[PDB]
Amino acid sequence: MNIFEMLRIDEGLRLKIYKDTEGYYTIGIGHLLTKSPSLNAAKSELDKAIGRNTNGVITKDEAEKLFNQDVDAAVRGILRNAKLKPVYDSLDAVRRAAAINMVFQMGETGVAGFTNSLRMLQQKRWDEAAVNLAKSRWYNQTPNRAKRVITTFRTGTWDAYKNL
Ligand SMILES: Fc1c(F)c(F)c(Cl)c(F)c1F
Ligand SMILES: [Cl-]
Repeated sequence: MNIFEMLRIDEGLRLKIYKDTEGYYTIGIGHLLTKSPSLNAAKSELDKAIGRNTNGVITKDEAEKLFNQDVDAAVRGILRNAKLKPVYDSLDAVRRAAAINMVFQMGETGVAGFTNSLRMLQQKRWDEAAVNLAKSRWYNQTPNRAKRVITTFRTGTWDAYKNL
């Protein structure tokens, strides 16, 4: 198990434009195209991302290319964020993956409210951190995924993703 396999489980793989859990146009392995309700806007974003006129369909190779870029962007984003970098640096590699997973899903702006969870994680108060993390819109809207990510933070193991 690793961050790539983990997000592959959580996000799936779809080669045609679809709507994510929030209703937003997305493609591949959870690559958000746009929050715009315009399908044409989404297709434009796709073409720009891929570098060719796609009309809404990509290959597996193309999906994986965007995925690699997105994972990279999430990591580099954490490292440039003053609120996130210290907590990330303090973690082991398994829990770092859990961190990347959250940023991938909600972005740094979607994660600004997790201040208290972040403190608890830096303190390595794993059970308390896990309880605090579940007190969120995130957990309520995507409970099964949140539960997997939270279990990863709680245990520092891949147990929530084995069998998957
Ligand atoms: F390192 C971390 C992050 F970068 C992060 F965004 C969140 Cl929500 C975390 F919970 C965390 F531990
Ligand atoms: Cl389409």
